[PDB]
Amino acid sequence: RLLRIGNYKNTKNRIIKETKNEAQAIAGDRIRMFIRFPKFLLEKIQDPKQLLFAVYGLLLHEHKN
RNA sequence: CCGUCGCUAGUACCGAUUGAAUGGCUUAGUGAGGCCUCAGGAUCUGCUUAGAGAAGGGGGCAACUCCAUCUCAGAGCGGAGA
Repeated sequence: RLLRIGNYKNTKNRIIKETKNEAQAIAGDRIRMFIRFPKFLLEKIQDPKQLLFAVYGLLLHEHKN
């Protein structure tokens, strides 16, 4: 039940090419982002000028083992 | 003996093109600017010469006449000159 990618380097570079193809809003922009976020994790929403709160984007199937 | 088969990406290429950008020549045309020159004369100014007003002096002495000093405008001859 594992994700079997054949060659890491070439598929990695190709998916980076796909990501650069699919860059919907470029670096240097300001975004009102709506992220899917459950109710119970609102208890850790801190003062954003008081706690650092960074947002990092992911790629295709970096979630699969 | 590593020579075909089709795929996987990496390495040199053509130039037939388009889109700009740079430079070298070359044809023709346009051609800013200062300088010299033909002019032009906003303006100022110098002398004279008149006309008209004021102050003084000398004289028929009654107005009036003569001479010196300014002011306002003309006419010439000049110079400078945007």
